[PDB]
Amino acid sequence: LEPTDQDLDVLLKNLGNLVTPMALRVAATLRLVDHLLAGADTLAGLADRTDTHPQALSRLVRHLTVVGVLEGGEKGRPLRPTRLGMLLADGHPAQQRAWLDLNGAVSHADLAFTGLLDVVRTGRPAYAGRYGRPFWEDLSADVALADSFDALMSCDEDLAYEAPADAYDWSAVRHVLDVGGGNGGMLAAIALRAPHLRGTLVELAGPAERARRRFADAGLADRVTVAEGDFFKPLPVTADVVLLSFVLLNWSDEDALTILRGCVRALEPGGRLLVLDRADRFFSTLLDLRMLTFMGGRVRTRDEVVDLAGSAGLALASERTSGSTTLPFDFSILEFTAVS
Ligand SMILES: Nc1ncnc2c1ncn2[C@@H]1O[C@H](CSCC[C@H](N)C(=O)O)[C@@H](O)[C@H]1O
Repeated sequence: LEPTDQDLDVLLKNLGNLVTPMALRVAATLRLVDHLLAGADTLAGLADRTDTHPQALSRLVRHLTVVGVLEGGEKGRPLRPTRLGMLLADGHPAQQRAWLDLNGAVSHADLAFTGLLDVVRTGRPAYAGRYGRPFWEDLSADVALADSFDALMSCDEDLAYEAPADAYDWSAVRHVLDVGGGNGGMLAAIALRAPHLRGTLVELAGPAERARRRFADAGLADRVTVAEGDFFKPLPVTADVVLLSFVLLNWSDEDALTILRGCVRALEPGGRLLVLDRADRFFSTLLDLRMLTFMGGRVRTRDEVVDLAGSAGLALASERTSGSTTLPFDFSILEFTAVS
């Protein structure tokens, strides 16, 4: 097979092109598109507004112009965003400015892709090697990263947990242990549907503080408590339901297995462990590699999660997938009992 001239062009400009995506990141971070729409239309205007090196900005703008993000500045026209480039305006619903924003979590973590060689060699995440602590520990301690990460997730939205909370009968459940519950979305939606239910959420310090507030706002502090803990350590209480809501997919087979054994150990006799989790080919492989490189996890099919659960000492007892309007993906509750 013989590479065409069009093949080499696509590899240089697109697939092998590391330079342009960093230019787009820098344009988002500097709010370049917003500053042009706000009246700026000369390189030195823009440089003035962004506290950047005029000459170096010119050179970044040159490149953004070639690649179709900006137009103008004919060297006499006014510098301006293209149709494409308006994706980096602040209010655009696709939020691409925030995705690419280097202050934000996703773009900041994307930089770790420079260590992808190591990630393919060892199967370990690159995030720590670049920033000094692993991804969730980093987010826990730095609120701007955690809130920028959350804002981009559809799970952050108001009614995001209503559907999964509706797909499961909570009426006889006494105590939910919500392992890695984040800011408490699922548990709050559970507690509201089941007034006698008690909850314990286990989190790092960052999300724990945000859950304390969600549970107070919701009139739930009396029966839903927040404990700072490490779900690699033994869990601080037992429960007739243990809940892992969008947690497993962040962890390697190895890690996800030590978490699950930790949950089984906390599971009261006869109790249930619930895992809530879950052109087109491109976006899943993109997410998959981010998941791998950011934190060492992966999107795991139903069967995979079931054998994984199997080696932690759990048998499947029911599955149930469904859609919501609000979630761009379908969700899925797997329900396990202890085999012993
Ligand atoms: N060692 C650890 N101990 C407790 N929580 C941890 C942890 N490592 C990561 N986490 C937490 O795991 C969560 C995963 S994402 C939030 C999941 C939440 N249950 C939801 O429904 O969306 C993060 O909030 C992160 O703080």
